[PDB]
Amino acid sequence: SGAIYVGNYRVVNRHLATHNDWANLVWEDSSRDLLVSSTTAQGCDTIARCDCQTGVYYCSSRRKHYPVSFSKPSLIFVEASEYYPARYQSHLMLAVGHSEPGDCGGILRCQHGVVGIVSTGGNGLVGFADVRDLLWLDEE
Ligand SMILES: Cc1ccc2c(cnn2C)c1Nc1ccn([C@H]2CCNC2=O)n1
Ligand SMILES: [Zn+2]
Repeated sequence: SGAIYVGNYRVVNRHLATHNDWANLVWEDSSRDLLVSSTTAQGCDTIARCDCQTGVYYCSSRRKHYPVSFSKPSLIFVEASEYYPARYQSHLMLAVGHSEPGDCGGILRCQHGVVGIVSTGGNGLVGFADVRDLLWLDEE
């Protein structure tokens, strides 16, 4: 679990969005595993606006943050697992690292701010849904 709180927006994995998120929806995209809902209180997170490929992510299944190198956002075939079927996911970045389903929502950050959230994994990889291209998160 986990979310990004930027301005009056809450960014979560689409497959973990609550009824309140869907009832206060701003934007959603099934191909990216992302959903953004509106919030009453303003949040403190800053979104990175950059092309970094190194950063740090939070892994809840280890209670640890790890430094990683990650690929630029791409359309990737995500393999099937014990818990979720195979599917194509766009705007996804991959790194070598540990992740389990409950790690979804952990933040990946670079020197410029939040880059994305954990969205895929297994087989020794962790995948993050990018948010750096959603420039509208910074306005209104
Ligand atoms: C982050 C990560 C890591 C390992 C992962 C997955 C999925 N199967 N494995 C081995 C994963 N992502 C997803 C995407 C959809 N989910 C469902 C599955 C049960 N709870 C969820 O949130 N998990
Ligand atoms: Zn950066």
